[PDB]
Amino acid sequence: MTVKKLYFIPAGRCMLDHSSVNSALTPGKLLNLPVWCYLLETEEGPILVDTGMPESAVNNEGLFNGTFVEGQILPKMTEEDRIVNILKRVGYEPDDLLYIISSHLHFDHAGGNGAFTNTPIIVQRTEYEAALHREEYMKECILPHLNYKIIEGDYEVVPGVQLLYTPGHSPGHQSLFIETEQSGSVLLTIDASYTKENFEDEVPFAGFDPELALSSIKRLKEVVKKEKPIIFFGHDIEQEKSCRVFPEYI
Ligand SMILES: CCCCCCCCCC(=O)NCCCC(=O)O
Ligand SMILES: [Co+2]
Ligand SMILES: [Co+2]
Repeated sequence: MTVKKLYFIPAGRCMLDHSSVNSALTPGKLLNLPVWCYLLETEEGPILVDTGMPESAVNNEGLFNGTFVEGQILPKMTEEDRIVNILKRVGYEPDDLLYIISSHLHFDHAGGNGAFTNTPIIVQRTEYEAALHREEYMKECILPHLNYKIIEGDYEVVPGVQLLYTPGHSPGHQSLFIETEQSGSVLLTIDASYTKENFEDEVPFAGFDPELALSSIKRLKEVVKKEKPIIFFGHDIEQEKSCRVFPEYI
């Protein structure tokens, strides 16, 4: 069984210093990068991958002033980019969703999690546990009483939707391997590679544990050699130019 539709849904944007996409570069040039969520229409119901940025980021580029990352991360988010507004425009309310999948709990992926208080939120145990104490996590991304479905390692969500454990960028980061009716095998790296060159050329990028991130890339390359998927990266300005986005699907 395959997924019926895989939608790429723009969920606002974020400025990052360009040393975050290539650790070699000298800081000083910001890049206006895409923030994504993905909607999977399946036999069993709709599944949302990631939930955009938090409320506090709306009309607030200076959100991280006063923090260790001041000036080097600036969210670009309007009221329209709140995940409940995105969902409503597409045609859903939060309680319609079968599952939320959190690739990881960075603020541009889990900022909207609080809107889903009934839907199971599938997240790696190592990511959940890290978010409870590491300083790069926002309180909006680790709310205590949501319906977490904590998993450990690779996991089949529904037929055609596989989670691949890809730690390194964050301690419990996970990627998606999807089989769609229209396109066959699709690999969503999410932040296991911001860009094509992080993946193909193993250019280092921002992460918790870059050595681990490299071994997760190598693991994904083994999957790619076996399955030959089309591959989409997490924060790639170049690839964004040719991506099919909502209302188009793959
Ligand atoms: C509470 C103050 C710190 C919160 C932000 C720390 C950012 C590092 C981790 C992070 O959120 N990176 C986002 C860039 C794209 C991504 O990697 O998701
Ligand atoms: Co991230
Ligand atoms: Co990200």
